[PDB]
Formats: sequence, C-alpha cells, structure tokens
Amino acid sequence: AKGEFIRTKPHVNVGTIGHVDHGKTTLTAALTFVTAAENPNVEVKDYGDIDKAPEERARGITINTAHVEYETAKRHYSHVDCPGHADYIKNMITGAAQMDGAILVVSAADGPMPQTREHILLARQVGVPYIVVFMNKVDMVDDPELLDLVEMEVRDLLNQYEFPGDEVPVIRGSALLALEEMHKNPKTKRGENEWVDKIWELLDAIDEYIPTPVRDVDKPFLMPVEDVFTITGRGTVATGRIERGKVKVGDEVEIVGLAPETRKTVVTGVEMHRKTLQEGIAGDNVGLLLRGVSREEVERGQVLAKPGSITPHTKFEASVYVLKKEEGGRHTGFFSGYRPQFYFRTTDVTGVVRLPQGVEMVMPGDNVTFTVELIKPVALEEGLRFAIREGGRTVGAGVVTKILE
Ligand SMILES: Nc1nc2c(ncn2[C@@H]2O[C@H](COP(=O)(O)OP(=O)(O)NP(=O)(O)O)[C@@H](O)[C@H]2O)c(=O)[nH]1
Ligand SMILES: [Mg+2]
Repeated sequence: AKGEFIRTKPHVNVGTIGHVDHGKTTLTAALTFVTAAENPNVEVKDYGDIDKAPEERARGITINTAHVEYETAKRHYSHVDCPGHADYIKNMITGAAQMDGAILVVSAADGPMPQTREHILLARQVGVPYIVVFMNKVDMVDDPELLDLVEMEVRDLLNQYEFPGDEVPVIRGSALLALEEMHKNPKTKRGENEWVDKIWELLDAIDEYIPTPVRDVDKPFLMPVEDVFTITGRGTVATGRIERGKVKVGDEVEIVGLAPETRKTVVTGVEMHRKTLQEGIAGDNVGLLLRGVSREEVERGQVLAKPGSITPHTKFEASVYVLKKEEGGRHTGFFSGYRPQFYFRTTDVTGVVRLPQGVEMVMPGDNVTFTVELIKPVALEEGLRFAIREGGRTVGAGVVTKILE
C-alpha cells in the first residue's frame, strides 16, 4: 500500500554518476534535505539510508542503485544514485538507462579520474542526453587556480564524447557541508547559508537546463526491467522506468527477453515511490506488482511489453567504435570469435563477434561493422545504442544497424 500519488508537476528522471568516492551519495542525501525545507512532501534520506545494504556497509561504497524522490517548485524528480567503483559498472549502466539527464559529480581535490570518463561515455551510449556538472569538495581546495583547471579539464572531457562541454553548467560546492547545515537546522532556506545555496544553484540548473522530455504515451507499453524483488505480503515487483506507453492495474503484459518463450501475466499494482497510481505513464519510474510469478521468473534485462508488441532477437549488424588504449580501452586487437558482454538499456548478454569475409582483426580506434550473435534473445531495435565491455573495461560503443535474426 501507501498514500495515493498526485500529479501536480511534470516528472523528470535524474541521477548521479562519477568516479568512486567523489561525493554522489552525499549529494543525493543533501538534495533531499535541502528541498524538504521548501516542501514538506519530500522525505529526507540521510547518507546511511542510501548506502543501507549490508554489503555496502562492508565495502564502504555504493553497490546498488538507490532511488530517491525530491521536487522543486517546477517539477517532480526521481533520482538514481549509481556506484562509482569499477567492479560495479553494470549497475551504473542500468541506473543511467533510466536517466533523462545526469549530474556528473567530480571532486575538486582530485579532478577527473578514470570513471569520470567511463561514466560519461557509458551514459551517452545508454541514452542520456544532458549532463550538469557538480564540482564537489571545494571546501578542500583553497587555490582557486586549481578550480578553474578542473572545470576546464571536465569541459574538455565532455567535449570529447559529444556533449556540449562548453555550455554545460558547472556548479561548485560542498555537499558534505550543505548536508551538515541541514542537520543543524532542518528548515534552512534559500539565502541563509552559502553552502546550502549552491545546492539550490544545482537544482535551478536541473530545472532549466535539463528539459522535460517528449514522451510517447500513445505507443505500446515498453518497460525495461531494472530490478525484481518480493514484497512479502503482496508478491513480485518489477521496477523500471516506463519508456513508452501506459500501464493500468488489470492489464496483461508479456515478460519478453532473456528466456526461450515469453510469458504473460496481469499487472496487479502500480506504485511510484511509496505511493499508489492506478495508471503508469511513459516517463514514470514505477514498481509493478506482477501476478502469479515469482522473483525467480522475472529478472533484470527483460522488458515488460504490451502483448505481441515486440519480438526478441538474437543476431544483428552494428557499427562499432573500438576505444583506444588511452580512453581505457583494450591494448591489442581482437578477432572473429571474440565473446564480450553487450549492454542495451538495462540488459546485459554475451555475444560472439563475427567479422566479415575479409576482416582478420579489429584494432583499438577502428570504426567497423560486424555482426553479433547473442547467446540469449533480447528485445532489440535498429538505432538502439549499446556498449561492449570485457575483462573489466569498456572496449567499444556501437549502434544496431539491421536486425537479421
Ligand atoms: N571534504 C569533503 N568530503 C566530502 C564532501 N562530499 C563528500 N565527502 C566525503 O567523501 C567521501 C565519499 O562520499 P560518498 O558520498 O560516499 O562518495 P560516492 O561518490 O557516493 N561513492 P561511490 O563511488 O562508492 O558511490 C565521504 O567520506 C564524504 O564524507 C565534501 O564536500 N567535502
Ligand atoms: Mg555512493
């Protein structure tokens, strides 16, 4: 259960990306406190409410994406907070697959590090169109000469990957000190404190720089599944962001990828954050109670679709850019028969690279068209971006060009 969800404002999905320990979770937490001084309808989430898992506590990092909710005077936001650690890139990718825009967090003390670059590249391949930058940990850097160096480094870095690097907002602040003040005074408002106010600059930048997306409520329901868990009284919940269409309680949906046959079943509840909806609309980040299906039967990577709207595919043609050694790519070329991982939206699957009659070997830097045959069926579509990863690095970026099987 919970209270019922009211549609006051337009809804935008944002989230935090950036290298490990630079301050994504501290900012996410500072965002819920800051806005809750202006709106009573924001539940505040503290640092330890976000990295709450026993593993996260054990490693002292974020491992799981967390979703939190805040809103400004202008819109409603779901916010996804991803991991920075390299071990956990596939979690950053499924969290970025749900973003309409990202907040890249870079630490002023350190500047751009290897997962600042990798996160920019992956967020693009997974459909993130806009990026706002939060330069964090400015309380640690007195030399304002450094601040301008990092700011420019980050702009060059974004320009490299086809973002508007020169126009992007770059807000400078300290998330930890804005968070401490909101603790000392929970009602702190705009104007009172310099640090809280840079969190307000960031929120102003989100509101105005990241536009409310054109969503298709008139095309058939497609929802990429991000997570499944069981609510112990209710049943099995598949969570994700609704790419397009609508769900109502009572609708049937097929569970489409990663298995032999698809499955139909009935939607039995829709929830956004704590609250109930009777209907879920393109753009919503929802929980979807599924009837008569255990959490061992729906999984991350499948999509829920209006029945008969989509057919999973196995074999496609693609145009691929293979990263150079200097972007974190692999060092030596690869051959026909190469078996990396492929990432489309929230799904990841093994594929075999099949080079054309007359291409012996692909090298770092090569743009190239090969065929890939995946070891499981997956909802694909032409022009769908994807990423290739193997051995713990991103080795490629590509677009699906023609579905063959
Ligand atoms: N000096 C200082 N420390 C900060 C600031 N913001 C965050 N930190 C500190 O930096 C450490 C990491 O913050 P954290 O939010 O957990 O980083 P992360 O980017 O979320 N983590 P991961 O990549 O594992 O997700 C914490 O000890 C936090 O207190 C800041 O403005 N100044
Ligand atoms: Mg974190």
